[PDB]
Amino acid sequence: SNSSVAAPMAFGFPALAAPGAGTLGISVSGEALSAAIADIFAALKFSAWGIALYGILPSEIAKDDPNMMSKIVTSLPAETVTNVQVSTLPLDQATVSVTKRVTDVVKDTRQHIAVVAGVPMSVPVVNAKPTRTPGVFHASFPGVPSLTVSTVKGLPVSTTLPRGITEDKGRTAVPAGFTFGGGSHEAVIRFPKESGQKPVYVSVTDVLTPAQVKQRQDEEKRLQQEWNDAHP
Repeated sequence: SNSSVAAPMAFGFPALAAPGAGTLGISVSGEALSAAIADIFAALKFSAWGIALYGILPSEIAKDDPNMMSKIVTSLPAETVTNVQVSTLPLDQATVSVTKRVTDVVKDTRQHIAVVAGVPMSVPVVNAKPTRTPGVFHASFPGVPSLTVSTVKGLPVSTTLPRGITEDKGRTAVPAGFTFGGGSHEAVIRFPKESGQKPVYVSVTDVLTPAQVKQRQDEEKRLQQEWNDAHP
């Protein structure tokens, strides 16, 4: 009974979106990344480090999503995550190098959305295709079979966090660990040249249940111990 497309969030602020017949629908406006978010990102300066941005409380998310169908979606202007001119990459290239990613991390037996950087990394790059509805483009990328993006430039944007997602305080970077991104799927989405729309980076994260978080936390601990023990 929700609409087919979510209202637009300011870039860097997450929305909860659920699929309608397998398709997630999101929207983006045309305001720049807020200085606040840009500053947390600038603080991230041979292993990846990350700064937690939002905490996830699955039991709180369940109050508005009892069947746990919603994903956490965060979007950024693509220039925020890469300096590559993506429109000029070869037609057959599936990925693009990035300087940072917004993806999930598990620490202290809790899931968070963090910005991570520090080592060479890429994400899939795909083309959004035009549809029969003005301003709505359709994309498909690894882990997200169907996503529509509505380019609603001019509309106001929201920074209000939905129940179950909280703002993490602090800008201190911590090692990213071993399983970062385990619950996320990201891509840089390119729009038709005729549209005039600049590419957008989208990160879609699964809301992990307490059982899933514990499993990942246990995996993180084990991989860390193995790494520790395998040093000279």
